[PDB]
This record gives sequence, structure tokens and C-alpha cells, in this order.
Amino acid sequence: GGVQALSAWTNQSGSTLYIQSVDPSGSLSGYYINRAAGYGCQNTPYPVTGWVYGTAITFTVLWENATESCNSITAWTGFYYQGQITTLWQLVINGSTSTGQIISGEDIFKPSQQKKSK
Amino acid sequence: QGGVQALSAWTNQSGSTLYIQSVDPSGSLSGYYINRAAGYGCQNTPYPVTGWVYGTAITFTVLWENATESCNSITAWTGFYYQGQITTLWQLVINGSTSTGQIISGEDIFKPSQQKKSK
Amino acid sequence: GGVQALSAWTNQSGSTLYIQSVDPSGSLSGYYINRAAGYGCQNTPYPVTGWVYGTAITFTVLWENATESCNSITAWTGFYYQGQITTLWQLVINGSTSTGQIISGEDIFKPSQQKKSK
Amino acid sequence: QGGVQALSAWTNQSGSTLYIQSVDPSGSLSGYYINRAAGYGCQNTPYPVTGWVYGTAITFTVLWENATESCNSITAWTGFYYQGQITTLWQLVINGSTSTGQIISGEDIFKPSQQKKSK
Amino acid sequence: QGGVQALSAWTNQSGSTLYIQSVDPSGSLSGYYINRAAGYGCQNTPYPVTGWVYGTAITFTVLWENATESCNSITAWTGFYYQGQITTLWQLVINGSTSTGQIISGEDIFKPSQQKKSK
Amino acid sequence: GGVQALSAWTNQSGSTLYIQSVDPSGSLSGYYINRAAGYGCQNTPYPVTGWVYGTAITFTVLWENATESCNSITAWTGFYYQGQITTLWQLVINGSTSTGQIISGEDIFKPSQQKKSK
Ligand SMILES: O=C(O)CCCC[C@@H]1SC[C@@H]2NC(=O)N[C@@H]21
Ligand SMILES: O=C(O)CCCC[C@@H]1SC[C@@H]2NC(=O)N[C@@H]21
Ligand SMILES: O=C(O)CCCC[C@@H]1SC[C@@H]2NC(=O)N[C@@H]21
Ligand SMILES: O=C(O)CCCC[C@@H]1SC[C@@H]2NC(=O)N[C@@H]21
Ligand SMILES: O=C(O)CCCC[C@@H]1SC[C@@H]2NC(=O)N[C@@H]21
Ligand SMILES: O=C(O)CCCC[C@@H]1SC[C@@H]2NC(=O)N[C@@H]21
Repeated sequence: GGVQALSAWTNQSGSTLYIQSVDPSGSLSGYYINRAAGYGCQNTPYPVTGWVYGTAITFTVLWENATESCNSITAWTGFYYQGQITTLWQLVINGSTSTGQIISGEDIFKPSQQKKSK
Repeated sequence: QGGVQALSAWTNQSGSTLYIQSVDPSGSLSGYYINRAAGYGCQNTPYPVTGWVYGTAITFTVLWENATESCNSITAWTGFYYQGQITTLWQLVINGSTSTGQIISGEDIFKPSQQKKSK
Repeated sequence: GGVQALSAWTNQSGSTLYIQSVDPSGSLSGYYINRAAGYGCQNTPYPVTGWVYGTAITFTVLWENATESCNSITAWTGFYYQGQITTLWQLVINGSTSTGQIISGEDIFKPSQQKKSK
Repeated sequence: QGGVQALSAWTNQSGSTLYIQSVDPSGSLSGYYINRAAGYGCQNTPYPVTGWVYGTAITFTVLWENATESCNSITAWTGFYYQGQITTLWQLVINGSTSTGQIISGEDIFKPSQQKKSK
Repeated sequence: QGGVQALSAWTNQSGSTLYIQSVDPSGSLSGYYINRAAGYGCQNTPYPVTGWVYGTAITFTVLWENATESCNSITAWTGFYYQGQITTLWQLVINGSTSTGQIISGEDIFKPSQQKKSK
Repeated sequence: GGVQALSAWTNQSGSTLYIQSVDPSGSLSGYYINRAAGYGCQNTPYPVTGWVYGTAITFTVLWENATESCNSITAWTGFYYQGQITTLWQLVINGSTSTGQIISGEDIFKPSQQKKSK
């Protein structure tokens, strides 16, 4: 447990980051399920791009999937430290007109370990 | 326009959903499957899809390995868009198999889901 | 000899799968030469996408290259076992209207080993 | 057309420039940052950008590691195109950090640069 | 339209063929080469092409390594589409070379092949 | 020091190749800064694609970035030998009409090593 290729992280509001691939250049690829009260784009998967560099991570999701659109983007900035990813996020809405319309917060993502099945 | 687009979602009768994110010019298909089918591994979490669109023809395959749950298998669907529906035959192979007889068969019919473009 | 990145497999009807790349996520990339009596899209290369997971493999080719089109897609499902990939395939034709128009069969791909030259 | 295009370059007030090479259909953004900001590591060499465009919304993040100079950090900008300008808030995390308080904040306003299509 | 397209095939006078699968918006070229040139390694099997289109300008390079046969070399062509033809100069480098004098030169002229869109 | 993923090479005319990624198939990805007297498309980054195979390398840049266009492509062919990449390059201009309009030359790229900072 650093920040692995094929890891799953769940924040305090129930949402989950599926990192499926971190290539050698540090480039990240995954998808996000939002379960956060009061927000759109819940319960379906959206694509994640970002970067990893040691314990440092950025990732950003576009809120336009096949089932639902919220005309917005989020970008987390954060770090892996003692079994958690602690992040600060910023959310722009399309058509915004000042940095005052940008919404801010903090998510602490705790891991979930890989079950085997069938 | 109608048919198999980028940014289209399709739910089968077992309640599972194919999220098509992207179709290249190439034909290349990329997306997520969420499995919600009674009796199976790997439900309620999303898994990567690769495949191919060609008018109404479509293949797409899912690797059952994400970071919350793995099922040591791959499914490949093969099908066509016909009447506001995608009609597929699927085959499912389990890691370690030694006989084609161990490859499992089914049929899924995917109907378009409700795009709710609002916050 | 598992199912390798950079391997070449030739079925009973003479056709050949060139797997050039299997990334760590298991995602497969290659190209197919069809030599199967009675079929279109013979003797030129078509692109392959698929997945590998242990000895389990899917791959699918679109039958539209630069020289020739057959308005169809094939998808194999199969497994590596004692120096062979044994597969069942299904072929849709664009504009199909029932699952009865879908053609089925079995290919056993045997390997070929890498010659050095110049 | 105007707005956030493929093949558009944007210089902030510290004199740094975002080179946008490609926006997919997807929304996906790919490009280069050259940092020219007084006081920082990793100036005058280009670094990879990933991110996202959505009308006037835009995120983009830079990994400060190319082969001439590395700074053991990532920056993520978040912003919008408004009046022939992209207005961003950035956050910067250093490898090894243990407190959100160590994440650093700023604001960049990027104005379009001069495209000189000639040899 | 005519010129260097996606989904275009081009055979040179030695009988070899460039299969262009995809040109991005970017300019990026992706495809297969089959070498059919008397006297060489690596014939009759397909090899990956990367490169670049820019109106009538075009580079494209082939790595001579697929799973049936490898030749420990790379070829890079450089050329232009002019009169229903692509006219190229190629350079070929062998792994292990120590002198530019060991880089080999030729000229290929590729004429469009016959697209037979039927089953 | 072979030809690495994450290496930087600077030729005799001051230009620099940033190789950020060489995948296992040998496929190369990077970007070029031109500092060569008498040429367009100086001082900004252009995208590189190519191939590596032992000490053999090809790479090609399209001269169309966000800030400046020169309606041209270059392709180097060359090899790594005793801490240098020695190359021969060929430059086509869009709309060229004979192989006589194609410009030729030789670049010897010497390495630069990775500084740490902040
Ligand atoms: O409502 C929207 O515009 C799209 C969904 C936003 C969800 C936000 S992103 C930051 C925070 N973290 C979550 O897990 N959900 C919310
Ligand atoms: O190996 C497993 O059990 C997990 C994947 C199985 C889900 C199958 S795939 C075909 C069928 N159609 C669905 O919607 N789900 C099941
Ligand atoms: O005729 C077509 O529609 C396109 C070519 C189909 C070739 C099929 S795919 C399954 C089988 N395996 C081969 O090697 N060739 C045939
Ligand atoms: O870690 C470092 O010092 C190197 C990168 C810092 C450059 C920063 S990122 C945000 C700010 N805006 C710029 O244009 N450059 C600085
Ligand atoms: O190293 C080898 O011998 C295999 C590749 C050589 C094929 C060359 S590349 C340039 C020339 N043009 C062709 O059509 N084929 C040859
Ligand atoms: O002027 C142009 O058409 C675009 C820039 C060309 C620069 C050439 S490419 C070969 C040579 N090597 C360099 O470093 N610069 C020149």
C-alpha cells in the first residue's frame, strides 16, 4: 500500500476512486463513483485522469457520462500518508464567471482491499 | 441521430448497464460495465470495456478485475442494434479452463437508459 | 509460453493473430491476418483489441482495413492450455436483424517462435 | 470560433505558458507547460499536462518531472474561460507531505499568446 | 476527397504496402507495413507504423520486430503526396551501428491500392 | 545510459529532445525544443513520436504547436553509441513537389542529467 495501479479508495461521503492504471511516467487512469449527499452525478462511473509522484497525487473527473451530466469538473490535490489519501478539491461549473462560483472541500479516501469471487 | 453513440448507456434485463464513453472514428469502443445480475461475482462496481462498433454491429468485452472485487474471468458480448435495442450473445471464460465446454453462454438485450442532463 | 506480449498464433484455417502488446491492466493490442477459405478480408491486417487474465483471453477484430471491408466484426473467447489457444468465435454482420444471422465456430491457434534475420 | 481549443497557447502573468495540443471529443486535454515564474524550480523546460475541457470549465495538472529537472511536486489548476482569458485557482502538493496545510495555493490568469503560422 | 487519408493503402514498386488505419486531428498516423521487397528480412508479416501527416507532407517509421520475425533494425520514410502518389526517401538503421555510414538509403514511390468494400 | 524513458538530449545547434516515455514494444513519446539558427518553430515544444530497438532510434516531429506553425515535418534516423545519439535527419515541407525540396543534415545529441530542485 503506496498509491497502487488497481486500488480503490472511498472518501468520508461514501464516493469511490477506482485507479485501474498508473503508467511508469506517473500518468493515472481510473473512474469515480460519487455518493456525496446534495451533489448530482451520483451512482454512475465518470472517467478519472491524473498524476502520481511518490505520495503526491492529483486527479480530475469530467461530470459527463452516458446516463447523466452536471456541466462541471472537479480536481483533487493530495497525498498518501498512513493508509489514507488526504485531498483538497476544487469544482468549476461550465459558464462560471468568477473564482467565487468555484466550490472547495476536503476528502479523506480510505482504502478497500481486493475480494476474490465466482 | 439514434443507434450506438458515444455517451450512451444501455441496461440489460438482468439490470446490468454498459456505459459507452467513447467511439473513435476507428470504430474503437471504450467504457464501463456495472454488473447487477442475480447469482454472479463482481456486482455494483464498474469494470473496463473495450470493443468495436460498425453501423449496427458491436462486440464488447469486460475483464472482471477492478480493485474492490475480481472474478478470475472475461465475458465477450457480440450483437447488433436493431429496434431501439442491442441484442447480444455472450460467452464467458474462466481463468484456468481446459475445455471449450467450460465456456458459458447467455443472451442479453440492452435497452437505452434515461439521460438526465441537469444539476 | 503463457499468452505473451509479442507472440504470434496461427489457427487450423491458416489465419494468424499478432499480439504486439499486453499492458499490465491485461489490455491486449495486435492485428489479425485472415487466411480462412470462404471468408472475405483475407491476406491483409486488421486491428485486434482484447483482454488477458491468466490463461483466459478475449479478442475482437473489426473487418474494415485500408484495402478491404466485410461490414462485420468477430469476437473470440478462449484460453491458453498446453501450448495452444482454444477459442469459440461469434461473427456479427452490420445490419443483422436476429441472433440467427450470427455465425459461430471454434479456432485452435498454435504458436510460431520468433526468427532473427537480415 | 474562440474559447479553449486544441492548438491554443496561454501565458499567465508570471510569464508561464500552457500549450494545449489536443482536446478529444471525450473532453480530454493533452499538452505541455513551460514554467517561467520567479522563485520556482522547473523553469524553461516543458512538462506534460493532462486534464478536461467542458465548455468554459477546465482543469489541468502538471507533473514536475522531465529529464533535465524534477521538483518532487504536482500542481493542479481549476478555472474557466471568460473574457478572452482563463481564470484559475491552483493547488500544489509536494511529495512526502503529511498535512493539507502543506498544500500551497495561488491564482493564475492566462491570456492567449500570438499564433505566427509562417516559415 | 483524395490525398493521405485514414483507411488508405499504398503499395511501393518493390511490392510492399503501407496500411494507414488512423490519422488523428493531431496529425498522428497509425498503421501496418507488410514488406514484400526482394532481398530483405521481415517479409509477408505486418509491423507497426507510427508517424505524421501535414497536408501532403508525411513521415512514417517501422520497427522490424513482430512475433514471427525480427531484423534488429528501424526504417524511417520522409515524403509527400503529389500526383496520386507518395514519393519518399528512406533511411534504415541497424541495432549496434557506430557510423552514420552504416545508415542505408533508398527511395520508395507508393501508389494507392484497390479498396474492394464487399462481402 | 542506454536510450532511457525520461532522458534529455541536446544537439550541436542547441535543440533538445525530451523522451518522456518508451513503452515495452519500443514505441517512443516525447517533445522537441528547436534552437537551430535559420529555422522556424524555435523555443516552443512540439510533439515527438518514434521507436527504440537496442541502440537504434527513429523519431519524427510535426512542426505545428499552439504558438507557431512551419508547415513541415522532420524525421531523424540514428543510434546510441558512447554517450551520444548520432542521427541523420530529413525535413519535408507541406506542398513539396520533388525529393529535391527535402532538406538533409546530421545532429549529434549529447545527454543532460536530471537536476533535483524546489
Ligand atoms: O454535482 C456536480 O457538479 C458533480 C458531482 C460533484 C461531486 C463532488 S466532487 C467533490 C466532492 N467529492 C465527492 O465525492 N463528491 C463531491
Ligand atoms: O465472473 C463473474 O461472475 C462476474 C461477471 C459475470 C457477469 C455476467 S457477464 C454476462 C452476464 N450479463 C450480465 O449482465 N452479467 C452477467
Ligand atoms: O468474412 C468476413 O466477414 C470477415 C472475415 C471473417 C473471418 C472469420 S473470423 C472467424 C474465423 N476465423 C478466421 O480465422 N477466419 C474466420
Ligand atoms: O515545484 C516547483 O517549484 C515547480 C513547479 C512550480 C511552478 C508553479 S505551479 C503554479 C504556479 N504557476 C506557474 O505559472 N508556475 C507556478
Ligand atoms: O531489416 C530488414 O531487412 C527488414 C526491413 C527492410 C525493408 C525495407 S525498408 C525500406 C525498403 N522499402 C520497402 O518496401 N522495404 C524495404
Ligand atoms: O523550420 C522548420 O520547418 C521547422 C523547424 C526545423 C528544425 C530542424 S529539424 C532538423 C534540424 N535539427 C534541429 O534541431 N533543428 C533543425
